[PDB]
Amino acid sequence: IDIDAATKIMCSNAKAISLNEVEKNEIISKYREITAKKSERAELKEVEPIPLDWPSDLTLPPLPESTNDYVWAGKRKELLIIDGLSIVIPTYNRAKILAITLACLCNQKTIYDYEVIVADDGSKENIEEIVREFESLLNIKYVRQKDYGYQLCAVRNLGLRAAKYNYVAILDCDMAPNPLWVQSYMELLAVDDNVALIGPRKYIDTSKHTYLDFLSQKSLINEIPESVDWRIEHFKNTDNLRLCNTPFRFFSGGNVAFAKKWLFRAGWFDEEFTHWGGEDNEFGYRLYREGCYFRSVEGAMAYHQEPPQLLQQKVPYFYRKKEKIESATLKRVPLVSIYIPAYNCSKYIVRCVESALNQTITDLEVCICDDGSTDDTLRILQEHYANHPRVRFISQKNKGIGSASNTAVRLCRGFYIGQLDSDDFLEPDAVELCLDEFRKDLSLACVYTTNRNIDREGNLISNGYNWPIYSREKLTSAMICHHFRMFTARAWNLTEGFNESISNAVDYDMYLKLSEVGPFKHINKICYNRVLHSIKKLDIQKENHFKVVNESLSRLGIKKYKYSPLTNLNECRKYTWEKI
Amino acid sequence: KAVIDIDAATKIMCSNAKAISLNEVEKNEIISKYREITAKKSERAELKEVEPIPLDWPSDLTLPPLPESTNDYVWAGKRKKQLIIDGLSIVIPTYNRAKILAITLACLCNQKTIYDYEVIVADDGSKENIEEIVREFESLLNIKYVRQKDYGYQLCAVRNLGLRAAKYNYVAILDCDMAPNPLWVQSYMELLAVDDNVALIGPRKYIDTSKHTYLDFLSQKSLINEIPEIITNNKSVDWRIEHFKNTDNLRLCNTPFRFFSGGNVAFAKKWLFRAGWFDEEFTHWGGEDNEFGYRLYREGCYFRSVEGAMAYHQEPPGKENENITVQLLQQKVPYFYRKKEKIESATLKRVPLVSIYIPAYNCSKYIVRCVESALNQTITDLEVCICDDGSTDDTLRILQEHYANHPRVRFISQKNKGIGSASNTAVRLCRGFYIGQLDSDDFLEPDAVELCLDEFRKDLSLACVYTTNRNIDREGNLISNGYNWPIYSREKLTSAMICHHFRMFTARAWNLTEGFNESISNAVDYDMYLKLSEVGPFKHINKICYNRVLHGNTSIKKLDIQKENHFKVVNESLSRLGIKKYKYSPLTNLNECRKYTWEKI
Ligand SMILES: O=C(O)[C@H]1O[C@H](OP(=O)(O)OP(=O)(O)OC[C@H]2O[C@@H](n3ccc(=O)[nH]c3=O)[C@H](O)[C@@H]2O)[C@H](O)[C@@H](O)[C@@H]1O
Ligand SMILES: O=C(O)[C@H]1O[C@H](OP(=O)(O)OP(=O)(O)OC[C@H]2O[C@@H](n3ccc(=O)[nH]c3=O)[C@H](O)[C@@H]2O)[C@H](O)[C@@H](O)[C@@H]1O
Ligand SMILES: O=C(O)[C@H]1O[C@H](OP(=O)(O)OP(=O)(O)OC[C@H]2O[C@@H](n3ccc(=O)[nH]c3=O)[C@H](O)[C@@H]2O)[C@H](O)[C@@H](O)[C@@H]1O
Ligand SMILES: O=c1ccn([C@@H]2O[C@H](COP(=O)(O)OP(=O)(O)O)[C@@H](O)[C@H]2O)c(=O)[nH]1
Ligand SMILES: [Mn+2]
Ligand SMILES: [Mn+2]
Ligand SMILES: [Mn+2]
Ligand SMILES: [Mn+2]
Repeated sequence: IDIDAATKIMCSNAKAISLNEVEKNEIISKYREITAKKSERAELKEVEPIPLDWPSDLTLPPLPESTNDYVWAGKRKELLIIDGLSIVIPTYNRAKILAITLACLCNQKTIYDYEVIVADDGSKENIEEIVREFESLLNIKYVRQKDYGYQLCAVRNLGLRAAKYNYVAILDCDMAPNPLWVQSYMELLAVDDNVALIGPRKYIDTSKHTYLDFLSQKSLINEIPESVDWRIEHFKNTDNLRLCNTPFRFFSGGNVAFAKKWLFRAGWFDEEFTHWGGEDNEFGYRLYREGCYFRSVEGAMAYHQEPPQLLQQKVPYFYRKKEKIESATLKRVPLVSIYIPAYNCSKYIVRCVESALNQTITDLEVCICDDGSTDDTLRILQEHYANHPRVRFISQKNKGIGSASNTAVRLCRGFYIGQLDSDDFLEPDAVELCLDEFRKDLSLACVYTTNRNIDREGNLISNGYNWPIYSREKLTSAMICHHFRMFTARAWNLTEGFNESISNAVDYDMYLKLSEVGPFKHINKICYNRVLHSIKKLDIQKENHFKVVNESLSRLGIKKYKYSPLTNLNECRKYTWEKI
Repeated sequence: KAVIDIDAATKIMCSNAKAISLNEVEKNEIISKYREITAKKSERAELKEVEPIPLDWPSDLTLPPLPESTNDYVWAGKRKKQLIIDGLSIVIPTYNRAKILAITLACLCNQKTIYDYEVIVADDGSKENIEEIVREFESLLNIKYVRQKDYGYQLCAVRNLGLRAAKYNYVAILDCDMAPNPLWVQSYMELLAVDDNVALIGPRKYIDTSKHTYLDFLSQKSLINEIPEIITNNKSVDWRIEHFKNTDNLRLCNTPFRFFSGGNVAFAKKWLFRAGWFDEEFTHWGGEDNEFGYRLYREGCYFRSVEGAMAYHQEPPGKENENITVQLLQQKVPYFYRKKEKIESATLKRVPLVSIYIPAYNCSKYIVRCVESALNQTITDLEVCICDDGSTDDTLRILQEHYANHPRVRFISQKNKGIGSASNTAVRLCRGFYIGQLDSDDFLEPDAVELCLDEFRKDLSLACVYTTNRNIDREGNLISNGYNWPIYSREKLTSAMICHHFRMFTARAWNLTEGFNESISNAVDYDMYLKLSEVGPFKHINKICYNRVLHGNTSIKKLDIQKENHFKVVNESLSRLGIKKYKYSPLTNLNECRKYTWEKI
């Protein structure tokens, strides 16, 4: 009835359960032996990357240049009103300076409408006063909340709630915008509301200028001298973030614009960031994982007028550095999330879930979906993991494997997701191995190992099928994405999730949808154990789905070819490309 | 030398509107045309053995009772998902009443409730220093201040502003002169926590706080319930209170939005996404209240007056400046206020009274006839919304060459997704209240709509009215007088598809249902009307007002199997009514057979 060694240690470290130095390390010792076995390497062979009979004129649409290739995103297609831009200006009483920015906003040269919401975070100076001073020159609104500390996040969310248009832009009160600021944003958002926009900043002393100066001389901003925005170099070197895999690191909250639909898809600014900051990188980290893009805007230049690291807990993707077990403590947002789709898995679920909790990597969680199990899977799940801090389940009506998967994956909170079916089990270092490949090529959408075939009793049946080198062309020919697969949250959110209509091939289908968004990496080691177990019509629909899935992949705009069967023999998966 | 026209009625309304001009000759031509084109009358079918309820109908079987009203929030409550009761965002529209606003805020300081609430003061460009008031209360209330420039009477705009800024899932609206009693917040949230599909209306009292200040109120939080009532512009009273008790707090009221006073209400914020926001077109004349309430109504929301959410209307400054609502709502609230008019006077309305929906798929040679039959109705206050299920023929082009600019016809084309899908899409397109069905290959009689309408008026509780029809060849050839079941009964319908064409229903009743079934290749109509039969009372009209075209001769065996399948399914699905002690099975398993038998479980 006990819980895994790791989770127990982590709780103790965080001092939430008492454990004397003798038990603490008797449990640590136990955790070490249980995760000591390493993975056995599978066997390789002289394989050729691209299949031999791969159509000589057929060309798979190129992948993106990086996880953040908005250009690549642009040329992607399939299957809408630009009313204006809502400009939220978080302000903590820097009156005269605010007026200056406001002034610079009156001189905007754009074709789009734009309102201005001054977000006063309980200023002591009378800010309302200077806003009225502009009521005629601007479609300006005024918003204020009481003073209860450094509530930068709270105010940004108030102003954002107040915003009336489908597009918003955040701009600190000290950030004077150039004359083509508004225009440079709307110009881009209009083309793709799927990419967040970042504006560079410069530095200037506005001390020798009142707001009156900027109003009559609508260009004085592009003149005053000046310290360089550390990001600017990083910008041109990565073709305006187009080649960045960590774009949220450059998402400064003083000047950015994006489609308001992202607030609801990814959430708002974390109001917990009171004594910290990095809420930008955290907010943008969430946009990132939810499929949002980032592009740095040249014309979005603004001037920062001079004034008169627990991301560790919320951003696993790039910041969080691995910690030792004796130091390890649970994280608010875990790094790894193993999703499990369970149905009638009474006798195997525990071994399954435990094989996951007992991993080299303890910074993870397990999310399960009870797909209307008929046996007492749910009861086992309840008396074993109900009050467990690293395991979460949710029940529903049996809607099939695809549906169970989606529910399973939307439940995940981590960045790296792993698939573990309720009847199979992992090796104590599978997550770690895949993690290593991910940390090595931050462009990767998926990394998969191989496996071995197991008996429903445990007995060894045989080593699993193993195709040594991955290639998009080999996957589009045969399911070579052996199990255990571990795919990035972001990549998944760039696809249509799992197919809830097919009765099988649900996996071949997913990794097919994922093989379009990014580069996969294969590891030739056995880190998974898959169990194997009276129809001839059910096998009919089985070879149907295998084929259906491969051509649904046509969602790559390919019509000149059809991945057709070489025979109508159930068990056979031989193919042939027929022209049209 | 040929040409193409647009129906007479529509040509005539645009003329009577001075939006278009016709010479007397041409106009008289079109009027008399309309006069004859709509002179016919539906022929009444003949009744048969009046057998109310099926004898084979179980003796231990009772269907859950229908609501005692379109607004029976009690009936709504009992029915077959946890929400997050976070807080209550009170939006207070304000304009130059600093001292009066102060008292309001003070009373909001005296709230005895177990729920978290925020106060958003929405200032409609007041000159008085409203901000100073807010700041003077930040250490007592979780208050926010939202302000917009002065550009005339912008009540609706300032309400919306505050609402967009509201952080909770629940919102309230209290005019700055409405000093709430101490139980105000609690009396609302208590109810909102139980059912968020019902808006709440609070009563008001008239008193003068003239010789008082906000501190007098923070000092003794009962003073508000002690200030004597006064006579406003024996004292004045909320004209709605004798109505709240006469209809079990609106529970028995059929036109509940008439009491939705924007000065003291509360409701889930989700409704703003469903019914919309406050129409910023309204003026200092008023009306926005009811019209918003009216939309809330057509989308499914229920109304309930709350005795515990009473507020006190503080007499205005005094330095302050010193009839019929039908006129104001007329154009935008068709439901109750709208009344018919004759052709030579009739004019187009902002929100049509009737919306005829059409699910069209490869109906190239019938579509125009179809649409024109709806446009040539005795009832001219009507519109047609068509959804083309991505047809293969030239349907879309016809729609375009014929109605792309029609003021009373609207359409949208998607990719084929079945009849069920197109029905939803077409209904979602409708903007009227009373909506009728018209399949693209059929067509109506010139008095169909009206007849149905006359029944709706007579009984505002009805969810649907339907007539009987006749069968047509693929060219207008009379085949036979379609099936007709004399009297309606929920029991009979659950036993047999007795809801024949033409069917009309309330946009609301439809919104109280779950829409059309998009996973069944057929039996869609049975399903839908079955979904409505559980929501309200039907009324059958024994007259042939619809012409049904029989084309299926081509019925590829298996397709006839599923058509049998789904038929059973629909009735089964009607299980969502709680009924578990029974089943509705196919007596014989002969394809075209429809006989049944109830089996126990
Ligand atoms: O380069 C960065 O990493 C940071 O630059 C800016 O911030 P910064 O110029 O460093 O700080 P301030 O200008 O002093 O404050 C930022 C904003 O917080 C607001 N603020 C400050 C204090 C307060 O109590 N409430 C409040 O809303 C100010 O109005 C201002 O708009 C951005 O606001 C940060 O989000 C960003 O992370
Ligand atoms: O073609 C597919 O969809 C599947 O092919 C193989 O899976 P396989 O072992 O053949 O099939 P199962 O083990 O029965 O199904 C995979 C998972 O779905 C769950 N499942 C299955 C059936 C069901 O109705 N509901 C449900 O949740 C199972 O418990 C299991 O965890 C792959 O290993 C799966 O990951 C992939 O989803
Ligand atoms: O069981 C049903 O759901 C239908 O049965 C009969 O309809 P029927 O004449 O048999 O079928 P159709 O005439 O082929 O289709 C009904 C309407 O849906 C449209 N439709 C049909 C097929 C489709 O894929 N999409 C689509 O929009 C058609 O144009 C037509 O107006 C009834 O007369 C219909 O009122 C009812 O909707
Ligand atoms: O230009 C205006 C005038 C009034 N109001 C608000 O509209 C509501 C109704 O005003 P009033 O009390 O005069 O309405 P009555 O009591 O006459 O119905 C109050 O919340 C006012 O603060 C407003 O927002 N803008
Ligand atoms: Mn700054
Ligand atoms: Mn399995
Ligand atoms: Mn008033
Ligand atoms: Mn038909």
